[PDB]
Amino acid sequence: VSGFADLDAFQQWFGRPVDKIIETGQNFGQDKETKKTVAKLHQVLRPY
Repeated sequence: VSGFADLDAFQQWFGRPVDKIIETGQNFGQDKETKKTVAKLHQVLRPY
C-alpha cells in the first residue's frame, strides 16, 4: 500500500480555491486562499 492521492480527495483538497477563484481575479491577488493553495501545490508537486 503506497497510495498517494485520490481523485475525489483531490477535489476535496482545497476545492473551490483552485477552480473558481481564478475567474474572479479580485481574490487571487488578495491572497485570502489562492496564495496558500498555490504554495501548497508548489510544495507537493515540484518534487514530482
